[PDB]
Amino acid sequence: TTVVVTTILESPYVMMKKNHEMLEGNERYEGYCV
Repeated sequence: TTVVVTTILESPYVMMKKNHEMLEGNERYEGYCV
């Protein structure tokens, strides 16, 4: 001398929305875990 949530791309828990290019941040994803 914002909470970082780690997750995995597994359907249907976390998936990339179809239009992720246009989206940033949390909005890029959708699913049960989102």
